[PDB]
Amino acid sequence: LDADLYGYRWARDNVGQSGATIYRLYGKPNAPELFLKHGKGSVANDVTDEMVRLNWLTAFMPLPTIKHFIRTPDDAWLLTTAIPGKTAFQVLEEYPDSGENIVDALAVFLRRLHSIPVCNCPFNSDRVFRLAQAQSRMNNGLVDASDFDDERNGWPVEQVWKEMHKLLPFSPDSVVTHGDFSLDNLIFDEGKLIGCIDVGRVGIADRYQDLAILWNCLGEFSPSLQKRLFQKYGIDNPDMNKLQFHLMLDEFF
Ligand SMILES: NC[C@H]1O[C@H](O[C@H]2[C@H](O)[C@@H](O[C@H]3O[C@H](CO)[C@@H](O)[C@H](N)[C@H]3O)[C@H](N)C[C@@H]2N)[C@H](O)[C@@H](O)[C@@H]1O
Ligand SMILES: O=C1c2ccccc2-c2n[nH]c3cccc1c23
Repeated sequence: LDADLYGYRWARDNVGQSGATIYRLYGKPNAPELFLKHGKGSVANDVTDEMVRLNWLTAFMPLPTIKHFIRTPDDAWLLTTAIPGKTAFQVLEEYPDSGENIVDALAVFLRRLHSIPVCNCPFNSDRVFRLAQAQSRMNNGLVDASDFDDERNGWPVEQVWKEMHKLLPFSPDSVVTHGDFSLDNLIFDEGKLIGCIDVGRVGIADRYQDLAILWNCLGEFSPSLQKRLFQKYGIDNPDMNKLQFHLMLDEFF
């Protein structure tokens, strides 16, 4: 029973997400901050997808703990503990001189996730799977041509779709990925990167799935920081074709 919510103050958080209602639970005497995600209709499946991934990935990485999860035919409710601290973005903005330490911490953390042996992963998040989702979102008109990257702004959804297809085929690579390795999804506390959130897309895919999203986020701070991500991670010459493909695929989500 969800009655383990008494004494909490409620707030509704718009973190620019897709679908799910996120409630922040705070102000309870000597009780931790909690988050409650609610998905209605098809969004119940997205909240269900996150719950399994949190449940599985917690044996390997630092993530929010599942306190309670409820599923009924149209609704999914996900109650978790919060990861204390600030997003990597908020940290980067407040302390520009910590850029290099943050990027290094992000690359080390991403290497840890990518190092989890694939033989442990029950989720498929590969290009073929994601291209199908991208296609259903384009054909349902759910893709927002407003939130596109600068090099693609003003482009109709179908231009991105056709141009992205010219970058294929590409070399086979498979590691355990986050799916949305952005500056808003990595949590910092007292200089250290303490965990990640928004694990709904976790599964086996190409490492550029995570590398491309973070690299792009770093583009709004410095090209030297974007360069250091690949240098700390350990890639000599970043695959720009793979980088562009993953950046274009993220436009449909
Ligand atoms: N639609 C919902 C999704 O919205 C964001 O993802 C979007 C990015 O924001 C866009 O990129 C822009 O914002 C980045 C900072 O995040 C900037 O670095 C970049 N220069 C900008 O062009 C990108 N083109 C599309 C991508 N789907 C959230 O991260 C994600 O959780 C959420 O699911
Ligand atoms: O949305 C969440 C969130 C959602 C579910 C679980 C934990 C978190 C979480 N932990 N720390 C932060 C900082 C900003 C946003 C969020 C967090």
